[PDB]
Amino acid sequence: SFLARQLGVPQPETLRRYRAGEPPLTGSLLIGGAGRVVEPLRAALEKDYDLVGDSFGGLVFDATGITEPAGLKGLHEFFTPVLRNLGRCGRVVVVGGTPEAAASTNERIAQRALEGFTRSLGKELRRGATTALVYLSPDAKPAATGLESTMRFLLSAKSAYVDGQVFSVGADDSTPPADWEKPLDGKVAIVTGAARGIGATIAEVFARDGAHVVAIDVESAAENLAETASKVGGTALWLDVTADDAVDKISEHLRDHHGGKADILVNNAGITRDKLLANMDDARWDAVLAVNLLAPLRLTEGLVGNGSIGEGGRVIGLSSIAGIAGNRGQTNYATTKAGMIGITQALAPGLAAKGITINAVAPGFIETQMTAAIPLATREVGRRLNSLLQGGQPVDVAEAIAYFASPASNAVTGNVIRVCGQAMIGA
Amino acid sequence: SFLARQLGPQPETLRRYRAGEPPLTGSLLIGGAGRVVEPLRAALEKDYDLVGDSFGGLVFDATGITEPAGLKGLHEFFTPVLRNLGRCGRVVVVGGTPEAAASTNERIAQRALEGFTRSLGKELRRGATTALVYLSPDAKPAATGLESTMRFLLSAKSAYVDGQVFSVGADDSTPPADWEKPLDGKVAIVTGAARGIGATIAEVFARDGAHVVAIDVESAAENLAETASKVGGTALWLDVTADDAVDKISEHLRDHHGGKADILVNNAGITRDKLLANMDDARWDAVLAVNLLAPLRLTEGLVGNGSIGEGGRVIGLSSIAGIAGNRGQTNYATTKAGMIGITQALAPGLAAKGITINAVAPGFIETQMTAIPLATREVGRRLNSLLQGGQPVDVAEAIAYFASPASNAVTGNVIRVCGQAMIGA
Ligand SMILES: NC(=O)c1ccc[n+]([C@@H]2O[C@H](COP(=O)([O-])OP(=O)(O)OC[C@H]3O[C@@H](n4cnc5c(N)ncnc54)[C@H](O)[C@@H]3O)[C@@H](O)[C@H]2O)c1
Ligand SMILES: NC(=O)c1ccc[n+]([C@@H]2O[C@H](COP(=O)([O-])OP(=O)(O)OC[C@H]3O[C@@H](n4cnc5c(N)ncnc54)[C@H](O)[C@@H]3O)[C@@H](O)[C@H]2O)c1
Repeated sequence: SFLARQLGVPQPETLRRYRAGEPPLTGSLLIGGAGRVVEPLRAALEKDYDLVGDSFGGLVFDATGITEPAGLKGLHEFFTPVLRNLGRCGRVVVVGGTPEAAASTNERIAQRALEGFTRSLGKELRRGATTALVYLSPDAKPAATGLESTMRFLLSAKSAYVDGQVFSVGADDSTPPADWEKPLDGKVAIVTGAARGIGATIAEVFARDGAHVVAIDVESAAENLAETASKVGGTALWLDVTADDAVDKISEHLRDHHGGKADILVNNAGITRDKLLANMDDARWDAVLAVNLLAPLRLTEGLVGNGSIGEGGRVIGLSSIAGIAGNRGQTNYATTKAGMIGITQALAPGLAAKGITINAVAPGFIETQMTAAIPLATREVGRRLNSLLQGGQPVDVAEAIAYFASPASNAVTGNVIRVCGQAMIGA
Repeated sequence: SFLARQLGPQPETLRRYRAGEPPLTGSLLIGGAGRVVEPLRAALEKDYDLVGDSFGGLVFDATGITEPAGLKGLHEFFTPVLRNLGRCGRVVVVGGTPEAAASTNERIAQRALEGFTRSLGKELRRGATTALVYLSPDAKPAATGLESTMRFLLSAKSAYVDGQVFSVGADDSTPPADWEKPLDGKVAIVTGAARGIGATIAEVFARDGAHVVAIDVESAAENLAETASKVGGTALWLDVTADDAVDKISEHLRDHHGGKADILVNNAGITRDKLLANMDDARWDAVLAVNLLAPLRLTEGLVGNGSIGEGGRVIGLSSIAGIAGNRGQTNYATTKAGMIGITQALAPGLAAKGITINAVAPGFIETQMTAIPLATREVGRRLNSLLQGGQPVDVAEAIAYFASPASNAVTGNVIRVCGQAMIGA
């Protein structure tokens, strides 16, 4: 952090990321509040976590009990005497009931208001700690199995760069994977743009979690793609995702390798022909659309509609912060990455009725060749302009994607999660 | 200072409203394809120079784009003409409500537009601004309910609203007698109006025809009197958090305005910043009570006893902090997300009743609160596309737009007045 003097900014925390064998949080877990979540959750986490009843690993507050704005006082009552004790890379999650679904307008106002609390708290925490808000459907049964994959993602090292975000967990029940630490056991994952970078690390994490990976890139990058296939022990596929025949060239690979079925599609491939719109030609427009928006919609509609992905399937699309907040010289790119959010939102109901979920991850600043291609000052500021005072890592994005891919994450669809470390920029 | 230099800023002096001056710096060019271009050309022919010099405004009808391949339309219209956009020009893309699209393709493409407008917002020079307006595909072809939004955007009134998303329903609209005296004959209750923003909300309302009930607390007596005097309104002392609050306002409306008021403004707000780990009951409770409990109490109360009925308008004051959070403001932002909460929650019910409810989230606004040290003041001032802080008028204008009798199809809305501040969710 070489400009910490210039921008009056703290040294960053070394963010704790996932290691097999290590406990999920580094302290004890406090589950307070009142409502229909405190007891179930206390119950679901007894064994894997360290429930009070030193230093707090986690702080979960149950806001579902708060049915009017006057109840909000509780956030205060619970949080104030404990923040003093939140350990390194601690985890604070408020859980509320879906505001549009609330039993009163009064209730709805209190639950909506929660975001202001969580995102503000995100900005006060220290030494690597992060906040999250999670809404749960009031039609969720009292055990709330559908909430588990989400709580377990946040209440761990994996959500290391997920900060100040809002998760929406629907009403369906869920079944734990056989092994929370091998959640994608015997799953078939297609990962486009897997030669290098984020796509590659998706593959790695997927494979670490138990999945068989189909690593797609173009022939130009086969070598790095061979290197990825090897390392996850998956299979390569040389393919332009924009080609008429692409959907067919994937189903056939599935037919020769995987009984013709897949469980997970990750639309990760992308390109960035940047330029100001005043100076934008047709070719720099079209390419970006083709790769970035036209293809993922087609691979999604294609593979589902040809039966390659069916019940229990998962589709995670790679959005971007530019897609939400906009970015100078990226009217093409930000249109595609906004469209990506379109696909997630537009397709979710139809796919829901097919037992398929779809979500998007919007990465923030991530160390990659591409951030490495930005002028160093502009680059360094960018790297530092977030609650967590540093740039993300490709693992941090893959994690978010692997939380979505989870078989227990079935109650979570239509979600867009930023992996930005609570970057200051946004809509 | 080095980083200043290294990074590359030339703030345009922003053009604001002035009785008499054209609403644009040049001709309006309305293009694209779909259900909005023809009606808009006809609605706007009188007061605007349509392109049958340089571009005062550009409006692109995107409602005709039904698939992502069609997005390229945006590029074919804007690329060629952008170079000719003037000082404080306006760019507006009109689309169909994505959730209400006739296909998922359409939904994708239409949702995608915000990427475009927010980004373009960030490219425009000379203090020009971009906006996205979504129109219910259920609006009649006439598109009467859109006009008030098009006039507010396509004017200097909207000088500090940039990069925003406006969402317009299906309902038909009647235009005011006089677009320049929009609130003529209206009675507005503006709370927190002794100083700054509220005080300015009272002026703008006067300028537009309203009889203003300027409200404040006892301590503020002196500055209230000045407001009420300046705007030809009448003054009311009360603390909005009093149990008799609704009753006292109601007593006033009988004595002075036939029991009726048309618009309620929950402007009254206060801070009390403290890190949450040093937050006490008083600092929590005071803010909650003034900023969230009160505004609701007033609205529900004032609709519920009939003081504000059919044609009514409640505009509430959010804040970017309630959108993006902010250090030392768990209490404050809880309440201003609360305000959005009030807005989104009371909207269906208030619609069924003939009342629209909307919110405004100011950015950084030159005011007496903003007593913030130079270090911080300087960067919040400059961290938006317009490269400067905003004036109270810029906010009150936005509020006046909502408040128009012609803004009936506009409800549910939260609009930031931030000159597209970088900070958000
Ligand atoms: N900071 C970041 O690097 C960052 C931040 C936000 C979002 N993203 C997004 O995340 C995704 C991965 O990030 P990245 O920077 O590694 O992207 P990238 O530009 O490096 O592209 C990823 C891979 O996809 C491949 N690809 C391009 N066109 C293809 C096509 N026609 N068919 C098959 N493969 C194709 C490329 O060869 C490349 O190896 C991208 O969609 C990007 O837009 C990245
Ligand atoms: N000033 C900004 O840059 C900005 C930014 C974000 C949000 N806002 C919001 O806009 C509003 C206006 O604030 P401002 O910046 O002009 O500062 P301000 O405090 O001067 O204006 C608030 C007014 O409300 C009055 N007030 C306070 N409590 C009251 C009560 N109990 N009953 C009646 N009146 C009461 C005060 O007397 C004052 O006149 C606030 O709600 C604020 O949260 C302003």
